[PDB]
Amino acid sequence: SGAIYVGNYRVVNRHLATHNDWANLVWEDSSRDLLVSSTTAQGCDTIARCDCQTGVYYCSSRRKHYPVSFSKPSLIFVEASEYYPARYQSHLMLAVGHSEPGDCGGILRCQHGVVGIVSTGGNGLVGFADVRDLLWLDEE
Ligand SMILES: CCc1ccsc1CN1C[C@@H](C(N)=O)CCC1=O
Ligand SMILES: [Zn+2]
Repeated sequence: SGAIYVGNYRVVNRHLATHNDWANLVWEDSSRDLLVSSTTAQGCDTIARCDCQTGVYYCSSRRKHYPVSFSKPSLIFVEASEYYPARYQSHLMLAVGHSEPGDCGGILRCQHGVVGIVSTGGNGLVGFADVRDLLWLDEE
């Protein structure tokens, strides 16, 4: 589990969104595994606006923050899981690292701020849903 809190927005994995998130929906995309809902209180996170390919992510199944190199956001085939059939997921970045289903929501950060959240895993890889292209998260 995990979320990003920026301005009056909450960014979560679409597959982990709550009934309150869907009732207060701002934007969602199944192909990215992302959902953004509105909040009453202001958040403190800053979204990175950069093309960094190194950073640190939190892995809850190891209680550890790992430094990683990761690929640029791409369209990647993701095998079937409990939440989606086999499909291509867009805006996904991979790194060599550990990721189990309950690790989704763990933040990936660089020197500029939040880059994305854990979304995929298995086979010694970890996949992150990018949020750096969602510029509207910084305004109104
Ligand atoms: C062992 C596979 C694994 C490891 C970490 S997430 C995962 C499989 N997964 C894929 C997610 C997606 N974005 O399609 C949806 C939720 C989920 O359980
Ligand atoms: Zn950066």
